Amino acid sequence: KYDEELIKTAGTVASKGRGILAMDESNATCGKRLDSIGVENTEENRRAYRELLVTAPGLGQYISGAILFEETLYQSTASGKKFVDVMKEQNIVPGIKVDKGLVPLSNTNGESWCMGLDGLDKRCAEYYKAGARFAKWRSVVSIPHGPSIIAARDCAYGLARYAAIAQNAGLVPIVEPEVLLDGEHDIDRCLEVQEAIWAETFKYMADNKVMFEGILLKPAMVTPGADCKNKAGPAKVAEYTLKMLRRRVPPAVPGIMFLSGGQSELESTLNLNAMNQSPNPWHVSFSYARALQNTVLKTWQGKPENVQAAQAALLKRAKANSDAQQGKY
Amino acid sequence: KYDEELIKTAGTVASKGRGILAMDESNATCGKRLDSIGVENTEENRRAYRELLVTAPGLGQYISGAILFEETLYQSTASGKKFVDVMKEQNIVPGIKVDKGLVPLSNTNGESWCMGLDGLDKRCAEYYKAGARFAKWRSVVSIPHGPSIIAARDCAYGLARYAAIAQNAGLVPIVEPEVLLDGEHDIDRCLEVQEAIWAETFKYMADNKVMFEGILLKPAMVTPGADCKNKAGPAKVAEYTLKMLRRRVPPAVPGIMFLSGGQSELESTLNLNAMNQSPNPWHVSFSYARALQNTVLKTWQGKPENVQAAQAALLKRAKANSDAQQGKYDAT
Amino acid sequence: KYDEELIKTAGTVASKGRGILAMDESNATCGKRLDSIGVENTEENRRAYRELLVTAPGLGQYISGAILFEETLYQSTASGKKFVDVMKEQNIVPGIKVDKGLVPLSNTNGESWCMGLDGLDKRCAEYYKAGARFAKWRSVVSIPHGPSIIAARDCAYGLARYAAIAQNAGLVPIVEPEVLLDGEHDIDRCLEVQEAIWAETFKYMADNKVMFEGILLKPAMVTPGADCKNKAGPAKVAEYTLKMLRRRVPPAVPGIMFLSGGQSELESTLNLNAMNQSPNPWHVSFSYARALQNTVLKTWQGKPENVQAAQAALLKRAKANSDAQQGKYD
Amino acid sequence: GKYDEELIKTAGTVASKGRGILAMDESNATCGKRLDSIGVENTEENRRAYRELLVTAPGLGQYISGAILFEETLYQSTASGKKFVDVMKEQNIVPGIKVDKGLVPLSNTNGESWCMGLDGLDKRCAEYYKAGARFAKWRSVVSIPHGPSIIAARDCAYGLARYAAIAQNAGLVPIVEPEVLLDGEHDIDRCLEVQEAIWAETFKYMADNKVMFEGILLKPAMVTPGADCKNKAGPAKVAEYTLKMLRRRVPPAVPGIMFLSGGQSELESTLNLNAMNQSPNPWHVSFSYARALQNTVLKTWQGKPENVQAAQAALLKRAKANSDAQQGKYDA
Ligand SMILES: [Cl-]
Repeated sequence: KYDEELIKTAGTVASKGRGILAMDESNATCGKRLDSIGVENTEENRRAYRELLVTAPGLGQYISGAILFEETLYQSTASGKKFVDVMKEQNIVPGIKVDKGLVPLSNTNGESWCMGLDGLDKRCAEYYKAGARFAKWRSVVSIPHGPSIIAARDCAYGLARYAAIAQNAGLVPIVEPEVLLDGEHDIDRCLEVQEAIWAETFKYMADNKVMFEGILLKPAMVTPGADCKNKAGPAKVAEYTLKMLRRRVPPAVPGIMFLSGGQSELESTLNLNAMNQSPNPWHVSFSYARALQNTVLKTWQGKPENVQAAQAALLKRAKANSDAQQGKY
Repeated sequence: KYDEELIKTAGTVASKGRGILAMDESNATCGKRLDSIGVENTEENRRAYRELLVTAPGLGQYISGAILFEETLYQSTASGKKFVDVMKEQNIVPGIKVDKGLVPLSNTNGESWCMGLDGLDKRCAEYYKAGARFAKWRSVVSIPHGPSIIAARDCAYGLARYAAIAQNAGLVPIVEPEVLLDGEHDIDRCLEVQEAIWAETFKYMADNKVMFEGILLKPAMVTPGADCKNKAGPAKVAEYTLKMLRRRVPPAVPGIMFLSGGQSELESTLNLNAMNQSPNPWHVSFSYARALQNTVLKTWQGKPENVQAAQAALLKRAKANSDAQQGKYDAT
Repeated sequence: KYDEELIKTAGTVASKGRGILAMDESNATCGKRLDSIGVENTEENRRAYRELLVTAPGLGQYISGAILFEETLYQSTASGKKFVDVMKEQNIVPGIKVDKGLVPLSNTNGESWCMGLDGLDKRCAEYYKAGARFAKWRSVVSIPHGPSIIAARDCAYGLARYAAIAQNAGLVPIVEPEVLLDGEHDIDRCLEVQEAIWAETFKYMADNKVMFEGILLKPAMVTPGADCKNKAGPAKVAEYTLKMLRRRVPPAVPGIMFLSGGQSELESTLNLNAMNQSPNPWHVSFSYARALQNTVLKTWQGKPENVQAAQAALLKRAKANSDAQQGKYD
Repeated sequence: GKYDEELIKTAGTVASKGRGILAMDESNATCGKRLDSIGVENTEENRRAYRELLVTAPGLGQYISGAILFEETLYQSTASGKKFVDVMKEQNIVPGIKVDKGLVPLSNTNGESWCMGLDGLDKRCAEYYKAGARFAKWRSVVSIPHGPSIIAARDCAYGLARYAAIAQNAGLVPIVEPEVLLDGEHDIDRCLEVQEAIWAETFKYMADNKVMFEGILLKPAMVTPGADCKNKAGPAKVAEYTLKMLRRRVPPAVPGIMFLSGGQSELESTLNLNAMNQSPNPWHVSFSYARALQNTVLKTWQGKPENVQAAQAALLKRAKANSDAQQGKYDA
């Protein structure tokens, strides 16, 4: 039923030279991010900071969509313009986070699972009425923990169950099984684990009859572990990540937007840039949170007189990644 | 952390000549029961009924556990002593339904899945503090619908997830993948579907490292469909059901407490009785709702003068199924 | 060790404007072919007929590989030089059928499974010594039987086992889970069963660490059932087939060479040509047996005087399908 | 024609109280090594004479219910001319046959094996049935030092379950042997975990394949520490761990469980089995030994015809000891 709509949303978000701005922090997380610049965590300050982001001048050139938190999806500018309505003209599609976060998985050794399927069909339905057109759900696997068979299983199984519920409510599911950076593992181990979790996630989605034309992928890049002494330059990170994707994603999938996951901003930019010297079977873009935002918070410093310079910092980094999306950096 | 208590609780519930009184009706559903006897669905009427059940004078000889609704777990008698404190003085284990019900499963043709995992760890911890010691979670499969691959998968997967979450919270999980009566299927088709869903549920439970010595099962018996041509008496249903169990339940599982699911009060007792003519590798007993308490509602009729006769009817139907648990049922 | 050469071979076989000629008939099956044109099934008439195919003068222009039977891989021309050397001179890669055929699967109601894993590692190692560079293994699923869970499972499980064995022996595996035409099923049901069996096959192949850059696919096209009323033009088989391939095959797979399987010598060309109107993420071509061989059989009639006209009949229908690989066919 | 009733009868005959299986299915190469150990030439006649010695031991049938034969021995006769199958029929011993084709490196694993044999297995078992065989054997393995890997464990479970359905359809009761190897330093807990997983997997695939559990036999390794583990395990602990594993994974429909020795002394093999039979079990827990029954026979025979009766006495002494251990009455 939503088939035409889902394919349309996915194509808009998977546009050339455009990526996603992730802004779906919890009220508490946005609070910890606001006190880094000494700003009190009120609903007005969160609303003001979110308005600052969505009204940045030329965002729509480099940002095709924005992942909002539930509170922000209903908020408006001080002018009175609904936030989703401001995004619509910069041709930025409104998305929202729908998972309920990570919880200890029983009978593992410190591994996590992502909850949120209870009531998810109703919640996604209301988010669709409110203007949201794609969803986001993040689950993780830990190489230092294996991952175990059952932890990798629930990450992939939960995602495929979520992808079907999201599409049936009119929301393009973003499928994020994040292979975490934790550990000393080399790039070959992360390639192995990425190939396994994607093969497993895609198998369950096929089982659930998810329409691949109407989904987007948010993977981590194939990189060595955070504590691995053997590092990897942008050329290697590009070669290892592209072969992984070519081995696991069918061409029916329109877009693939990487997470930063603890890289630089420049590393996140060079690595993406090194992947777009050639054509790709799908749109290989970006979907960053801190990588696009940390420049803005410390430039803004809560002072309304620094708003324009902060919104300018947002565009400098959003354009730098759009330059990378086309290899023009 | 709770391993030995789970084993101790499972052995008290799956004890000789005892079974479970399923009392976990919704506020809405318990209202339907009360309307069937012309009693208005108020909180005091529901509380009065639940007090009538758990305060029946001799229930501890035949009932080993009672599945409570979340509201009932915290209620007390009119005299002011707690239900769970009533049950323990009769060596009845308080249990709690912890699932959040059935919901259409996306991209199937009318099939449902059972939700409730979100926050389940915290709810079971609170139910444990309140004195509950076992839990219940009901998922279903429909033979008219197949069931489909992904529907049976989620029935087994969700139950195995729930079983691990409950054991880590200290609640013995009752595992209920009910194969529904609906359809025209014969008893061979029901046995085939039962064997598949139990093989899938036990594989996932093994994967999740569930401790089989601390679980209880609540299957449907192996019967022909509700709308099936040929029918099966107590001896054939006992034969088909025991075959299913012998082929799929490992001996470490201490107890198997069946649901009635749409048979008469008498049929439920006779089927259970026919399964206990010879010893079994596990305790084969009952977990009955509409069977055990149907006669209590009609004897009560909401009238305080009928309280004692309604409790006597409960003990009589409880004593029948306890006799059936030992293959000693005398229907005279 | 064979990683680099497997990638080269898969690219050579997946060249553009080229497909594979399947000539892997058993001695008994090929004898059935010669009896239909009144020819006696001896080893020399089989060798003579296979020489007629391998020695067609232009062949190596529309044909990149040829699937051989185990006997033909070792026999030479009348001159005395090995058939495998003719193929290399024509830039055609020698292939080899490596399965041991279909057998009833236990506890199914009439479903089959494909034998061959026993000794396969040693069998492929010697075929590589004999100059073969790719392999073929055909398993089936039957919509009229479901297919059942365990029947589809073994089809995908065996193919993924074989693919890993063939690669470690140096042969590019051709992966052929054939969804049979049998039954009255429509195109949507064939679409559903095709998507399932390929999801299962690729999952197992991923578990087995099969290198997707060095494999080839031989699927059945997405069509209604042989006994189904609603037909399908080249336009809609093309869009049903390509959407299923795009929903299941990862871009790393170099080539997809289809089987004709009882369509028509005409229809096989129209369908393939319709799938090459636009660029594809992989080389979508043809792997045909009778659609290239049958008019060769009936023109040769076993008489040596018609060798030239029968070899010409081979090339004429080869180019018809090669032009279909380019979307440029009359 | 359907063998369901004969399969059940065979399985119950082979899994009979006080009896176990003599495994004597060594290949010509392997039995040659055995004959060399006592310094005897590996001729076809010496293999036939050693096999005659074992099968013809007087009264062996009181302790041995079945004998796994190699393909060659299944068709051989005594020197006087009586077929070995007829000797075993007079001895009340069921003939069985090894049907797998040995271990082979599994592709893309780091040094792991799989067991081949499915090709032609249906015809082979059909011919073995006509020759008198009534049960079959298939040995697959998993390495703990290698994990085992997911695909190595999968093929072991998957091939066994496929072989079990083929065998039953041909009239042979399948002995299901996924051996967890002794290799490594792993402790008994790691063995337990790997045993539990491979049996959960093997039983799932078999349930999928509609294998009839009433007509199969199991041949597991015991649950013991690895060969190089520094923490050991006496008979009581081996029994506790092994029976827990079986209770948690083997459905009661399975009639018999016949352990391999796989690297234990004769005495510890007997004491381990004896410790598992101090109380009743839901299935017959017995033995399926090769070297633990044969090594003293070869060492006593020495190839010399004058030592035949002393070698047969040696076989009977060991078979009786394990038959006693099966009843728990070895020490007493
Ligand atoms: Cl260890």
